[PDB]
Amino acid sequence: YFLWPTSNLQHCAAEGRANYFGNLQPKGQQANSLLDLMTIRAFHSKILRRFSLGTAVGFRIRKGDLTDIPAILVFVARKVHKKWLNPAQCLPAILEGPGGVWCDVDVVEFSYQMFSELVDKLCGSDECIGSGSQVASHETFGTLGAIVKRRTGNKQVGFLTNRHVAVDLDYPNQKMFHPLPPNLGPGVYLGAVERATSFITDDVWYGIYAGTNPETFVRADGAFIPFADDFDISTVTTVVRGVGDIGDVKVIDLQCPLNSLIGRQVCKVGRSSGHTTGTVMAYALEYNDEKGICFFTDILVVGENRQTFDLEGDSGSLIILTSQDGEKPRPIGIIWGGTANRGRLKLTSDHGPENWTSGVDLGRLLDRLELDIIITNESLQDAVQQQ
Amino acid sequence: YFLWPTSNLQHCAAEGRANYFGNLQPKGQQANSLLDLMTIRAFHSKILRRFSLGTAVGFRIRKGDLTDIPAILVFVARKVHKKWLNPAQCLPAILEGPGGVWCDVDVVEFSYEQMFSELVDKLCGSDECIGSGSQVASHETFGTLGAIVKRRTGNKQVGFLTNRHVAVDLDYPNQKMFHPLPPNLGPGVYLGAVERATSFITDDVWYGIYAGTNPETFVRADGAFIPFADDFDISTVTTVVRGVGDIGDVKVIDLQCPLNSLIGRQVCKVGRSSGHTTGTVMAYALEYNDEKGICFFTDILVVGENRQTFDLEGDSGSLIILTSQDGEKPRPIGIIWGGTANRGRLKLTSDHGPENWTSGVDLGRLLDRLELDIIITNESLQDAVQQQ
Amino acid sequence: YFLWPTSNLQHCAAEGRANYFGNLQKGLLPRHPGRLPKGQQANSLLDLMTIRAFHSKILRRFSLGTAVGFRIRKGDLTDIPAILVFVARKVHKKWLNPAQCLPAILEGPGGVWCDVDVVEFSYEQMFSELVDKLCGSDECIGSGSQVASHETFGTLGAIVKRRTGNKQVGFLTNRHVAVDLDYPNQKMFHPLPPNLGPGVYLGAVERATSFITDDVWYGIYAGTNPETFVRADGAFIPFADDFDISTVTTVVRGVGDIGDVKVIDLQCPLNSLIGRQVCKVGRSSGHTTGTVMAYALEYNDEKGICFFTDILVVGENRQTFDLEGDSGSLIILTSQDGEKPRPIGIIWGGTANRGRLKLTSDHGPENWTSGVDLGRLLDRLELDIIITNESLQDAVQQQ
Amino acid sequence: YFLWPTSNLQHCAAEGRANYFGNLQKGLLPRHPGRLPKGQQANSLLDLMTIRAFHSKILRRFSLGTAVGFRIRKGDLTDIPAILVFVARKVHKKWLNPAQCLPAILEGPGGVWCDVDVVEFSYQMFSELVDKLCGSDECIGSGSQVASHETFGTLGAIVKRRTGNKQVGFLTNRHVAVDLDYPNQKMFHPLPPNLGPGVYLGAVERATSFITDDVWYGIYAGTNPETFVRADGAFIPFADDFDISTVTTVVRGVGDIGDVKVIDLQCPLNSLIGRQVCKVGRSSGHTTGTVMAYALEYNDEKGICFFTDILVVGENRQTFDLEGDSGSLIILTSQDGEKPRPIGIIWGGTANRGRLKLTSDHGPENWTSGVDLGRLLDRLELDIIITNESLQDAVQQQR
Ligand SMILES: Nc1ncnc2c1ncn2[C@@H]1O[C@H](COP(=O)(O)OP(=O)(O)OP(=O)(O)O)[C@@H](O)[C@H]1O
Ligand SMILES: Nc1ncnc2c1ncn2[C@@H]1O[C@H](COP(=O)(O)OP(=O)(O)OP(=O)(O)O)[C@@H](O)[C@H]1O
Ligand SMILES: Nc1ncnc2c1ncn2[C@@H]1O[C@H](COP(=O)(O)OP(=O)(O)OP(=O)(O)O)[C@@H](O)[C@H]1O
Ligand SMILES: Nc1ncnc2c1ncn2[C@@H]1O[C@H](COP(=O)(O)OP(=O)(O)OP(=O)(O)O)[C@@H](O)[C@H]1O
Ligand SMILES: [Mg+2]
Ligand SMILES: [Mg+2]
Ligand SMILES: [Mg+2]
Ligand SMILES: [Mg+2]
Repeated sequence: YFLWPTSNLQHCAAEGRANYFGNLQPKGQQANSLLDLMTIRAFHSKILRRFSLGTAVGFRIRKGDLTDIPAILVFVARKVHKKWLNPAQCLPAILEGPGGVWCDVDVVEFSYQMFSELVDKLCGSDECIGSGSQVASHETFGTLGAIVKRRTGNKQVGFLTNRHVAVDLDYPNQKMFHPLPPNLGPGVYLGAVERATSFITDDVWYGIYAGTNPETFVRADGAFIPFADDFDISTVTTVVRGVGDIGDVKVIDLQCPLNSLIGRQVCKVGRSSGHTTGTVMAYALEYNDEKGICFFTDILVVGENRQTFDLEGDSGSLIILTSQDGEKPRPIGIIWGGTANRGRLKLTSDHGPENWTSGVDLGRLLDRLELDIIITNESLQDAVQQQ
Repeated sequence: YFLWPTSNLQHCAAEGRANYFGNLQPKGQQANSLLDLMTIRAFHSKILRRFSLGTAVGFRIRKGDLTDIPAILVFVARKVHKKWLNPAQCLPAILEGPGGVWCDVDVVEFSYEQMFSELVDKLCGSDECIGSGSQVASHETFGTLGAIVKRRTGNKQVGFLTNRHVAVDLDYPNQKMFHPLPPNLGPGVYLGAVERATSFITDDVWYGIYAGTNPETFVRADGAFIPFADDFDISTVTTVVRGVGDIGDVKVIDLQCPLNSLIGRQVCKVGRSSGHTTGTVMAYALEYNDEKGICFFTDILVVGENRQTFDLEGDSGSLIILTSQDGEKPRPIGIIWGGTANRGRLKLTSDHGPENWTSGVDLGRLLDRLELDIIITNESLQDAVQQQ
Repeated sequence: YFLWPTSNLQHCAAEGRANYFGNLQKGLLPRHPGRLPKGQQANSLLDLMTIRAFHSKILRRFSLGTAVGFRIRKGDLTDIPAILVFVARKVHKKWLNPAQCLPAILEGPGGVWCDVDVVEFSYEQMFSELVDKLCGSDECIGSGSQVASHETFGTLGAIVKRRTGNKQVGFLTNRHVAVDLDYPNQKMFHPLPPNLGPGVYLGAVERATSFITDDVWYGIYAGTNPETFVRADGAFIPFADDFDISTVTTVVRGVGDIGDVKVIDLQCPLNSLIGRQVCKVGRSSGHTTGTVMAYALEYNDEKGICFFTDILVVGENRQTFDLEGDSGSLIILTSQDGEKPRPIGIIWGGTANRGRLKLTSDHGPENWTSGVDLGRLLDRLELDIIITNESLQDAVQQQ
Repeated sequence: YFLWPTSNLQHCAAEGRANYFGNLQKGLLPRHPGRLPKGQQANSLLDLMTIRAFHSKILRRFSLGTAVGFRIRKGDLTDIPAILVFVARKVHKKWLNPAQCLPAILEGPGGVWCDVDVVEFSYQMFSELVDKLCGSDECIGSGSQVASHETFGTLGAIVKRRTGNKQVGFLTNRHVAVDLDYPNQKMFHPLPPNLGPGVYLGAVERATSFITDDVWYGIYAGTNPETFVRADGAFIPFADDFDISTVTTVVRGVGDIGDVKVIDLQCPLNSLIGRQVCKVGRSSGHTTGTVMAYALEYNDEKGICFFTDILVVGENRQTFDLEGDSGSLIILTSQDGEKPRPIGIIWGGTANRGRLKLTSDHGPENWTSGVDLGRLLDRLELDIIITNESLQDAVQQQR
């Protein structure tokens, strides 16, 4: 018994969005934050969607390296010289949005098992369940992202993993086991999915009109599972194995400087690939997936030293910023997985394309789900008694 | 976001079910209604699912014909003579449930592309009006418009009712419906989007009783409601079920009313794929034998008459209608359930082969969990058109 | 622990065959004339085999196989002794180079002759009261009842009894129903094995035969190839010690009480087997009727081995005679003069089992069915067929 | 004519097997739950098998099979007698309900006890030697490729028959030298005539598929009344016209080998378990490995229980065999100063080649199954020939 919106997604906010764009229509103070870059792309969403496989915001990638030039990333199937494009297809080097603020436009060529002691510990060989532990429904396997606790209601303690790992269609309930479901091997029952989110409109997720398409949604796939009534929550640790103690979530501020997210180093620990490291390359990837529907996904990561950042089954690991000042590493997202048709991007000519990985903004996901992540075992036992 | 139960399905309502069976634990007062048959089957559900392909309630089937004997139907893969069964596998002819009430138990052999007529063409866009039986398509699947309904609570907008997995996908953030074809495949008018749908409902809120001892028991209630779009001409919507005529209001399936008013009755439906077909109710409350650790129920079981299959793929959403036996308006009692994959039959006589049976959803109960009231006349339609 | 022959299938007895044919055509010559007199005509199956065997090199030269019987002309079986030669696609004489066309007459050893005609040749369920009764809905087991191993379904041929040893009573079905290779035991159930449904345990396969050389089966050298075998697949299962034999009947439902086996004599006149009407009752297609069309069907494969099959049946009134799963049914001669119907074979099941052949041009291709000589199989397995319920209890006791 | 038992594998020896378990009541009064005398620790494979057999009821409880040998701890073989229990995925004790956790010690009848270990379990090469083994060499020996008209394999050893004519031949496992469509099984090196050049080696005179546990080991190795040993092996005598002078007994890449080392169930454990073995095969050349277990148990899909004798894993992370090595002679490395002796032949194939997890720093590793040569040579009545001179003696002693 679900409910979509009744008539408020057609000609009350469909022309209300066209009003924000219907109204507002050279050395000038170039864009400083993601908030500026997103608006520039949104205004030009017609000529940018005209020939592209998708767009994103970040820094311009020049001769294989990330620059310090704020730019809108435009993805194409095959990058060719300017000599093989009819004039309708070539893109300008610079765009101007509302209010004179500007940015660059560069082209990026784009397309849509490990064995270690740590991988075994995450797959049931350890004596504790935490971030990185394998979590499985009756069909698919995944990764437990983070220990969270509910804000309203019972204030029940549970964990957070992304959608399509913990939810299937034919089954009427979604039970989760570690490390295997009973129909496949041994495992302990963790609980069931109480509430999860699939799609959120851009204005409620980002706060702005990230596009002119009246049907624009955000791939915010994330699920919350409260620990079962008869489950021993004392076997849960908050130590991110292989990383250590982590801090609280740093929200992705659209107004802070660009290079505080773009280019920063991130790492994760996953069920399938252990501890891998990567670099954030873009933000707010736009659909260019023709159905008339516009989809967004927040984080885009690429692995370091040409090694892939994730594998199939890592869906649900915690995307964690590596410590730059000896502080506690703080998470900003959780790795999203799907659909498994995997996709590459081309950086250099002496090497082939490299696998990129998408993620969901943790700061925004924890808010629309009303959850607070637990960072130490002492603060955990507090929420255990609040139940 | 969604909202599933927090701790209310494990050892709060699991002991309320375990109590109903913990507490309870011939010669005249035989079962009279579906409620009696369901309780007897539920109490003996442990020793019944032990060797069976499924169970259902209804009348005993002897030599291919429905008798007047209330009985619990037990489905097997292949029926053999009593001489080849060890006594642990043979089933008793009579069961006695709680309170001395009893009933019979008989065995039924059981197992789990388009017609061409002027009526089928009218349903696929050749007519000048959209109604029950008209083809409704998303960008992926085809279906059948079941009935014109209107929402009771909230606003009062008029729309139509079709079953789920025609109107719902997982990837889309909205599900648009078109007649007779989606824009990406041919011509068509926009009908609207799916406002709400239900997939599974627990037995205790659906029937009102504990139909089984399995703590995880659900009802395959796949059905969706679509409000007509702002730019759609609601004047092209008719309430006449083509091939049947003007229909009455929903006949609710009362578990307490006498058996022979539903079991055995003659039924018909009009669908996108097979037009106007006739059939017979054979059982009720068919349970799962589907090995997911889950116990699934389906309310109506229909078999086509004169050896011809009752439905085909694409009929999903058709209105199951009781034929008029006294002269009143024919009344709907169910809507055809989807799936139609895995193609499963039942064997009635030995001189003829198996026949295809069709699943349905109880219309009277589904219209309440979706908060809808069916409209049967054009004047009653124009009322809801202005009541918006 | 299986056992093949010792060295006796290479040289010695192998050349023993070569000699029997090396004797002839060192010592056998027609005179001049090719207007051969009609007293030397082939009269029996044995005569036709000797002509075919001697001429096997030119017969398997361009052919899909050969067989002996009556000439088939314009869709009707005649009473003319002939060697049937099978081809892939039959064409007019004008499109054949002289090396491929076949002579109308062959002259075998001793002047004996016969005709040669050409036939173009190639290699889902019923619903009736009888088929259900045969598949476990009846209260008695007999001929035609469904018998199943853990993989495949079949048909019980006949109630038989062993000659030597304990003399235990059992039933007869063909090998490809009752034998698989992964399993170390062969359990048989009616109508279904426990891993598929309900059923009663009938017993296990005690003893079966797969291939027999032509000289041990027929008694003659039916071909010049030293590696020549007969597809004699048949298996014997004794009823279990704890089985209730009181539910076993010998009445072939739809046929009645049958007589004793009529052995196929290679020397008797042709028309006592060729052309005779036969019928069977099977698990998969019930009671169908057909007609014997040939005998000793020969087929050489791309490995150098020569295979034989005894009976060739085609269904009557263009209805197919059998379906897949009918493997093991009893081929019974219909009673012509009020006498007891007698069985002559059992339906064989395999890869070269259900091919098609074209008889008339106004009708499509028709399915032929293979069989094994019942009289000869009962000797290789040392079994005697039981025909009445009283004759059963007599044999039930002597274990 | 095929044969199987009549009433002796059904309640003759099924109560005889149930008897063994029932002169084993053990008192209905238990041991003391503290210490145990170390004179009762398992010393031989025979002791380990009986302990495993008695507890077979609780061992099938959430496990896919068992075997006997030494405990494998943190990736290394110890010398501690233990019963290996195979699981689908090994997990911590914290995720097991008490019905699934396994005891560290088991005590059998008569006080004998042992450890219980857990193992995670699941069910070509180009070199100068491999070319010589595949027809580029001028001599036939152990390791040379042997092929039927369908499949390729590896010649195990030059053997001679014990009874009868006493004919010289070679030994390979059954699924390499035996097919079921063919009525004969011809062997060629290196290719059959339908695929390439090759010389005719001979035909299969005898083969074995399954042997009951009581006749194979000498004891009742399990509680299941239907228990068999996968003893697939076939014997081919050299053809009548074949040149046996090109046959050598020198195992190329190993050297001259000694006589067969019989697997004594009563001798000390560590003389088989843990010993180093090597083989030369058609598909993977000369590889070396380590014996890891014995008497591998498996129940599938009916009441029927299958056993396999030898379990080997390759050394230094290299796989021990590949497909096509089926039939190679597995030889333990040199008896300390003497000549290496063979103990088995690689079975190879359908389900008998799976993986097992040893360390977390490495992925899974391929294990290879084998059958006891000492026991296989007895059911087939064959004697292994070890030198070229001893071969020429029996060649003319043939009858
Ligand atoms: N629609 C298009 N489809 C394909 N290729 C295009 C399209 N528009 C532009 N290009 C190509 O992309 C080039 C622009 O590359 P870009 O802006 O990324 O350069 P850069 O960042 O300075 O350096 P580099 O490409 O070495 O990283 C154009 O010169 C042209 O060849
Ligand atoms: N578990 C079972 N599996 C298969 N067949 C069974 C099983 N239990 C009983 N039977 C068969 O079902 C028969 C009884 O069938 P049933 O109860 O349907 O009889 P009925 O309704 O009086 O008549 P009819 O056969 O016409 O339906 C038994 O005689 C037995 O042969
Ligand atoms: N090698 C061959 N391949 C194909 N067709 C052949 C071959 N040899 C002969 N034929 C054809 O077969 C014909 C002989 O047919 P056959 O002996 O069956 O005649 P029939 O019995 O008198 O009549 P009918 O053709 O009506 O049965 C030849 O006329 C020729 O067309
Ligand atoms: N049924 C079972 N399925 C899966 N795992 C099991 C089962 N029973 C026990 N285990 C696991 O197997 C472990 C025993 O491991 P094992 O006997 O191999 O120990 P070890 O040899 O001392 O050390 P190591 O595990 O490093 O080889 C138990 O601690 C438990 O985690
Ligand atoms: Mg660039
Ligand atoms: Mg009945
Ligand atoms: Mg002819
Ligand atoms: Mg260990």
